[PDB]
Amino acid sequence: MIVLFVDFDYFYAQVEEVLNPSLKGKPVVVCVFSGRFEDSGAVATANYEARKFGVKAGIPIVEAKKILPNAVYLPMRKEVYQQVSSRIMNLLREYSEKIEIASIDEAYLDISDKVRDYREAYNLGLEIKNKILEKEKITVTVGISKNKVFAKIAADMAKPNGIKVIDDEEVKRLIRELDIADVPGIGNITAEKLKKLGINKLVDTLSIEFDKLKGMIGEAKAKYLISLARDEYNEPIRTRVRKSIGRIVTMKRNSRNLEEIKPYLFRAIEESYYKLDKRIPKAIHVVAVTEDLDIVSRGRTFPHGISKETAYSESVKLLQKILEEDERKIRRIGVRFSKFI
DNA sequence: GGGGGAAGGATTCG
DNA sequence: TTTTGAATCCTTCCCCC
Ligand SMILES: [Ca+2]
Ligand SMILES: [Mg+2]
Ligand SMILES: [Mg+2]
Ligand SMILES: [Mg+2]
Ligand SMILES: [Mg+2]
Repeated sequence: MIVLFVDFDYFYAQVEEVLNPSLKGKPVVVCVFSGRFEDSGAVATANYEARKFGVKAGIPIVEAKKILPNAVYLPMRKEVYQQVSSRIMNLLREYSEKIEIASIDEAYLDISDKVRDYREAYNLGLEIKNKILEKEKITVTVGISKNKVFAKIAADMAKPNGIKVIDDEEVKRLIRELDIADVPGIGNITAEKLKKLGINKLVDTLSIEFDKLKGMIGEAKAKYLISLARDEYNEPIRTRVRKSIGRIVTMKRNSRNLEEIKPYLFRAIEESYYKLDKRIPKAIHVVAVTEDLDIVSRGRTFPHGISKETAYSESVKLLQKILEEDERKIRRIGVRFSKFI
């Protein structure tokens, strides 16, 4: 199996440079203004110029500005990015029927029927980079290898505007030298729990008792790692189907007065139904984020698809259930639909 | 014992 | 003034064979 991976570079920012070239070279930060107060909200992503000086995904727009008072600040235009993306993705489908769109900016291509070796792949990666650079003027990073994981790993080692290949040999190496927290799907909480066991590389998972690992990071993640450690990882590139759609919004002011929260819940639903677009959900969850930033949600499954009228009524019940079962005030309120027919 | 599914906190990645 | 927001992942609880 041969996997070619495409990761668009600093995507939201880049699309913004493409829409306004007079931005190339300058620091650009794509934000998500929450609305509570002047510049309240986080940073979605910034081009590399802005990353150098410490501005990056996650930090507050408030901090961001103290550091780069002149960097160009722009509101996240998700819609636009999503359309530009789809176009890019299509260009990809012209290189393999087996395509796994993973995110608005990542895609996996099983090209084990279009090349015979990594060289022929490399040349394909180059072809793909340039074809995307012409058509959409967007630079990307390619990662090629034996399975979706390492190909991604490859691409991280190269971005931006790069292209790398990890041969079955470098895999044996990485399995031995690569920091485990750098392995896809392994976040901070699991990275930590792994260092707390002395496990720092993929290999290390092989020298530990299984029921021990499983008890610390769960059965699924336990198996997932062991399988990589053994280079026994092969997972088909499959069409990924979104399994749930939702929306959650930050209220102007914390509260727990049912009638004050409703309007938001309802807008959250409307925006969610628009997004559902012909998909009929059989499950609804109302999600609340309390003042201390904790998350509390209550859902319910129906033996039939849910109409917008039903969502409205059921969501209020679930919201009440929340207020009853928790005393904290709500900061952000939202809804989530799933289990489509 | 375990199928199978419903719920809700947990974790990941932005 | 904090820390936006979207979606799956994991785990437990529960009914019934
Ligand atoms: Ca990217
Ligand atoms: Mg991404
Ligand atoms: Mg990590
Ligand atoms: Mg909690
Ligand atoms: Mg529970």
